Amino acid sequence: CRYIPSLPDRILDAPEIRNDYYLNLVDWSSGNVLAVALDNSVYLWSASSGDILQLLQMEQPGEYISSVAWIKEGNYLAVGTSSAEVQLWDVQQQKRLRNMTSHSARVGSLSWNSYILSSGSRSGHIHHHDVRVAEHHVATLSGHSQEVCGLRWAPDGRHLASGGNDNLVNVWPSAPGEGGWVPLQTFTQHQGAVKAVAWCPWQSNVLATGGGTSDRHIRIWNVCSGACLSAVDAHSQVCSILWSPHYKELISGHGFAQNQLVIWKYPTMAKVAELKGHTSRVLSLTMSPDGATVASAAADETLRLWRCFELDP
Repeated sequence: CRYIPSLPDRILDAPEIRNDYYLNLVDWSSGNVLAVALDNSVYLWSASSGDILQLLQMEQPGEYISSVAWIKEGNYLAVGTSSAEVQLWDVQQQKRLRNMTSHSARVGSLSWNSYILSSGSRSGHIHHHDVRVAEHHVATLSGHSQEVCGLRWAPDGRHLASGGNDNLVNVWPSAPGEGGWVPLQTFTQHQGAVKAVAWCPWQSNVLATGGGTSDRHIRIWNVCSGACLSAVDAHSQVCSILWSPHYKELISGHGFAQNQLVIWKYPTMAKVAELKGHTSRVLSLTMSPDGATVASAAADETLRLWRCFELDP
């Protein structure tokens, strides 16, 4: 009965998207708005109306946007920059509320946990920002020696996962514990950059990660035991992973040679579908609020919107 279209339903132009693997340039809000960073500008596109807002453009020569992330309610957008800023924007008013500095290099990854915004940098450091207070920088988590390219709070707020260009995955506690701010787990088995980081929505302690060109694997972990539950050879760079509770599946994005997305059944990890259409490496995936559509951003200067998880009547 399942019908998964083999082509995207819609394609959005992404002219001048920066083909830098480590950046996290797209996010789909709970209000059904895609934020897309294109060189030195952020554009918002409503999936309901097709309306567009050029939210902002950087003001200095050479500056570019290095990450975007919507707050839970979809009314504020965090924007990390090449100038090591973490900006907070009110999107309806189109106004910059904060321009937070603390990092020493570009901010390529972001993840929210309520009013805490966590930022990852090319420096290897992760900062927690309490966006409500004057001195926003409230913690530093230092577990990477290369760029933090994946950063993701668990849905239940109990862990934060990070992936780096040092081929490490760290699982961090949600607050200092008996060991201060040291990782609860550090997984070294990926042999390439770990940009893909995503938590299972129906298993609190289960994490998926994916490695780059020199690794090509998806790994599933229990972050409490530290066990690798499954290691799957995807035969291609793994830039991004999402989970879907509609049929209990995972979807991953990839690069050379097929530049495809793969849908996997969970927990068996059997391949369900391959979504071909991008003509250069996929960079990032993000999920619609209703869970039916995945947007993939790629180096071919498109976002492809795949209606691949619909619950058809």
